[PDB]
Amino acid sequence: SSQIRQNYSTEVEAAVNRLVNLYLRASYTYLSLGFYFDRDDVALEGVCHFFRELAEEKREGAERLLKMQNQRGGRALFQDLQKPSQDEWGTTLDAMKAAIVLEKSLNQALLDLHALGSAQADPHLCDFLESHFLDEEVKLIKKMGDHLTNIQRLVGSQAGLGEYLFEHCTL
Amino acid sequence: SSQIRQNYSTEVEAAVNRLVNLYLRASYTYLSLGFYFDRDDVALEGVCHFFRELAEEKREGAERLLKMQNQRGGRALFQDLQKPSQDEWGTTLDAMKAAIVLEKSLNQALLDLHALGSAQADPHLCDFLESHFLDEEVKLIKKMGDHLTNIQRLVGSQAGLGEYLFEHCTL
Amino acid sequence: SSQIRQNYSTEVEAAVNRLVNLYLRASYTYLSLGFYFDRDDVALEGVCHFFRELAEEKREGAERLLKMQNQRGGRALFQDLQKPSQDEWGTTLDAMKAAIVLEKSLNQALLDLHALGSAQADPHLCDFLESHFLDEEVKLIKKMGDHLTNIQRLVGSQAGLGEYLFEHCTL
Amino acid sequence: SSQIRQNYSTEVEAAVNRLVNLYLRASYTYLSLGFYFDRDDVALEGVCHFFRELAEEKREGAERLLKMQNQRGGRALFQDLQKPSQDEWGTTLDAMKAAIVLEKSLNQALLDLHALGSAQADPHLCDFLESHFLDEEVKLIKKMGDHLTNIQRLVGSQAGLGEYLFEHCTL
Amino acid sequence: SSQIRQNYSTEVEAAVNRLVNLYLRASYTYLSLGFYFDRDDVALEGVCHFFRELAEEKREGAERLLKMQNQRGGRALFQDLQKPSQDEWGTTLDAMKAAIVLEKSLNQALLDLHALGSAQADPHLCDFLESHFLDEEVKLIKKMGDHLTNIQRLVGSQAGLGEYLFEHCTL
Ligand SMILES: [Au+]
Ligand SMILES: [Au+]
Ligand SMILES: [Au+]
Ligand SMILES: [Au+]
Ligand SMILES: [Au+]
Ligand SMILES: [Au+]
Ligand SMILES: [Au+]
Ligand SMILES: [Au+]
Ligand SMILES: [Au+]
Ligand SMILES: [Au+]
Ligand SMILES: [Au+]
Ligand SMILES: [Au+]
Ligand SMILES: [Au+]
Ligand SMILES: [Au+]
Ligand SMILES: [Au+]
Ligand SMILES: [Au+]
Ligand SMILES: [Au+]
Ligand SMILES: [Au+]
Ligand SMILES: [Au+]
Ligand SMILES: [Au+]
Ligand SMILES: [Au+]
Ligand SMILES: [Au+]
Ligand SMILES: [Au+]
Ligand SMILES: [Au+]
Ligand SMILES: [Au+]
Ligand SMILES: [Au+]
Ligand SMILES: [Au+]
Ligand SMILES: [Au+]
Ligand SMILES: [Au+]
Ligand SMILES: [Au+]
Ligand SMILES: [Au+]
Ligand SMILES: [Au+]
Ligand SMILES: [Au+]
Ligand SMILES: [Au+]
Ligand SMILES: [Au+]
Ligand SMILES: [Au+]
Ligand SMILES: [Au+]
Ligand SMILES: [Au+]
Ligand SMILES: [Au+]
Ligand SMILES: [Au+]
Repeated sequence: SSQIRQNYSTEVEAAVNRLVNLYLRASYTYLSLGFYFDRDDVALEGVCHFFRELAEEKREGAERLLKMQNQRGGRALFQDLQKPSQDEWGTTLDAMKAAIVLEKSLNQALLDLHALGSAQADPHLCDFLESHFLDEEVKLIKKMGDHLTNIQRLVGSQAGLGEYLFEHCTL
Repeated sequence: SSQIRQNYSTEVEAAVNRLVNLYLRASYTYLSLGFYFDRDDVALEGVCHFFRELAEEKREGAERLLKMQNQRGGRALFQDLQKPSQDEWGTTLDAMKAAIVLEKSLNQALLDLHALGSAQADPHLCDFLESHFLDEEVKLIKKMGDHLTNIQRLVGSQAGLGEYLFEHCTL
Repeated sequence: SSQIRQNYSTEVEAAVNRLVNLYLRASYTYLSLGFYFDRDDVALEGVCHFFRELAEEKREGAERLLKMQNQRGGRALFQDLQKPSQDEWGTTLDAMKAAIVLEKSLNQALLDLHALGSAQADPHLCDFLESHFLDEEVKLIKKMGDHLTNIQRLVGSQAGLGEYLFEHCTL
Repeated sequence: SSQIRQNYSTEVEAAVNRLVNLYLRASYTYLSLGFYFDRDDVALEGVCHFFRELAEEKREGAERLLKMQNQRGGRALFQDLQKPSQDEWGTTLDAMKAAIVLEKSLNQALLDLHALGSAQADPHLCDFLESHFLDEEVKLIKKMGDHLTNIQRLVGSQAGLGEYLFEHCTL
Repeated sequence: SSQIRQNYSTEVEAAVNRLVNLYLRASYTYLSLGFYFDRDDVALEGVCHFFRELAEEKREGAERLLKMQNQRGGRALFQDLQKPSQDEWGTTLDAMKAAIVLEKSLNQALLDLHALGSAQADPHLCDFLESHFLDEEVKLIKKMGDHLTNIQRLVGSQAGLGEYLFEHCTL
């Protein structure tokens, strides 16, 4: 509230609420991804667990943003959460590509908020994004790109399968 | 006997004896499955161990039913145990499909006994089935459906093999 | 009270209070049983302890019912507790037979409450009885029937005494 | 299969399958014995436990034979398992006599298989029976004969009961 | 020597020396197998280790026979050790087939010595072979037959590879 609020624009407050919505939508997407891979007719438990852990990470991201909104004296406002873009997610390849697209969209929202913070001369906001969000997204996206390459290699060819097994079983 | 027996119909007592027979038949089927996969010309030790553990689970199920029959004051009666439906069990795929068919048949007998208990207004019976049988069967059948999917994926294609290896070796 | 009460009929509330009365009456009966076997002219300390432990079990049963009555928003009402049916309890055989009759009467009250719960479509009540009462009564009644048989065998004959000693001292 | 099988006659393979059937039948007999002594109107828990442990021993015997059949390259074949000879087992005396008769029948089958092994010049078979079966049966039969004597002594007379108590309580 | 020697025929003494030669030849064969799989252009270290452990087992077998020859008062005589049948061993499949052929030849020599012992009425010899050789050979041959099946399955087809991976990676 107005008792503590200092150098915290209405533009940033609003964008923070919208980012919270995006992270919770992402978390819901990952919940859907996770339970799809849990289906008896899909049955890739490691993929289910990968996506379910991401759902938790995304929710934790929204919660840190909400805590920050209150620390700055803004008002947390919650919007409807849109259901995920698909009801069935295809193969592991299709799923990881959708995951990367999703993370890139969050990453772009983080950068757009960083840009707003910079235009509003709000260094606390930039510091907050730097310390808790930007590097984490870069690391996750790298890990997903890695996974995508390995899925493609494995599902593509027996040269691919061969190189994977040597790396994973011998090295 | 008649000293303790209360609210325990002759219909339920009989059906309990028949269920015991079905669980021991299932256990014998799994013993046969297990030793088939132990053959030098089949030699899938993990499959042998999976089926042998199920044989133990099924016997434990029959033993809990027998203990319950005595706790309610009914008379345990034993019938001939029919030998398993096959002498050789084919591939891992063929075996897991036969296992699922078998479990579904036990599950249906459990539900038919639950229905009888309900028509006989025997809440202790329902509670007993709920606490020790229905959820266990659902979980086992899910695990078998999972296994079936993974066997099908692995024996089907190099996309399938690829996705399996990524899940199992990378995630 | 009316702040929490949901799907909890007046019929069930009343029957719960009456069941509480029956369990406390049973507990009082067992207290009397216990101290009878403590008399210097009876002096069967193990029987005294068996009955005194049952008095505690029955009181604990009434207390769980009272806690449940409050959790559902009903009003615990207490009635006079009738004294036990006898002032002296005869032999161990006479006492264990009276105990079994007593437990069967509680068991029947539990089943009658289960029936009412079912007619009132109160699944929480059924679950509560299933999880804390029905199986416990069945197990206790079985144990009492066992004890009755062994008392009868021991007080009956030297074949009986003989078989008991072999079971208890050799096996 | 034929890849490993060496010096293992079809006569021995068949007799091994039949012995497996006999040990599983014995195990089923002991399961029936055990639950009979568990009845509320019989209620000799130590006898129930004695017979139930024997059911496990007999099943373990059949399992070792099945493992050996596969180690030698023979084919495990399973037959119907006949239900036990009685539905009710009488007294402890009647039960232990039936147990001894049963063990003697297994012992004779072991000796008949040893004889066949010897006529087929199969030293591995003889060694297997020597190391896992013959001595175990002799020890069990001795223990049962001991038990029979003590049951007879106890159920017979007060000289008998007296000598038992001195042995068991003083020595 | 003649100071201790009792019931130990010259026929058995000679055959024991010849069996020692066969076990040392087998050990030398396995040494060759092991170092072949160690070649940089073969490079299957687990196979190298399997065969090298068998070379040690075979040498230990010859050493137990030599110790027994002295315990019975016979004279250990050593003969030239023929080099292995091949200088290069082909694939893992070719190698395991040659290993099984080799073990079957030792097994047959053990049985032929057992037969001689029996014709010479030498029960100590039979006991020695029973306790240290016959069962060990049966177990090893079974394990090799198992390995052969799995190699064949793996090198044969992607159904085969698939079933192997499910067994080994999921179960
Ligand atoms: Au899952
Ligand atoms: Au998961
Ligand atoms: Au800034
Ligand atoms: Au920034
Ligand atoms: Au900055
Ligand atoms: Au590996
Ligand atoms: Au790997
Ligand atoms: Au691997
Ligand atoms: Au096995
Ligand atoms: Au196994
Ligand atoms: Au019911
Ligand atoms: Au039910
Ligand atoms: Au129910
Ligand atoms: Au792996
Ligand atoms: Au794996
Ligand atoms: Au792996
Ligand atoms: Au007392
Ligand atoms: Au007491
Ligand atoms: Au209900
Ligand atoms: Au109920
Ligand atoms: Au219910
Ligand atoms: Au004793
Ligand atoms: Au005793
Ligand atoms: Au005693
Ligand atoms: Au029992
Ligand atoms: Au028992
Ligand atoms: Au023999
Ligand atoms: Au023999
Ligand atoms: Au022998
Ligand atoms: Au004693
Ligand atoms: Au005693
Ligand atoms: Au005693
Ligand atoms: Au090496
Ligand atoms: Au090596
Ligand atoms: Au001999
Ligand atoms: Au021999
Ligand atoms: Au022998
Ligand atoms: Au694996
Ligand atoms: Au594996
Ligand atoms: Au693996």
